[PDB]
Amino acid sequence: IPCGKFAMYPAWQPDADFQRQAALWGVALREPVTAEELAAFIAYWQAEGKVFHHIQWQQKLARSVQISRSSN
Amino acid sequence: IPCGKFAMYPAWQPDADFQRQAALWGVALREPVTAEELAAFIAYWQAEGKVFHHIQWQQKLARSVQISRSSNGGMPQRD
Repeated sequence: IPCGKFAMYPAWQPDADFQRQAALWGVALREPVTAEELAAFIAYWQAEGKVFHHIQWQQKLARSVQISRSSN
Repeated sequence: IPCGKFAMYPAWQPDADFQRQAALWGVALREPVTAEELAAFIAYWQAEGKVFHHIQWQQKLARSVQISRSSNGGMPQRD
């Protein structure tokens, strides 16, 4: 895991226990995040150019996948 | 905003009167689209690659947000 704040990068990965951490932030991911879902998140946030800590990135991913799965 | 059909891109935004337009497409929205909701939509469709006119992107955003909020009394989840 990287320390400090960083911008999004193509090889970024959430933690191996992301689903457990997602539930901690109130997000129930009954099936794991797919490569397609993670790659979409990464490509978008690379464009945004914002920097966060790894934990804040994982929270945004959780909420993003929660919204995208609850739609359509 | 590009002319014709275009692929979703990170800087895209619906129109300033989106909530009105959405209602006239039959989609009530109790609150404006949030920044989290817009970013999830754009990220998803920027990766899907399909192209639509701006009006169709807006119609898709409207119904996507209505469906997503429907389990929460029609309210967005707070950040």
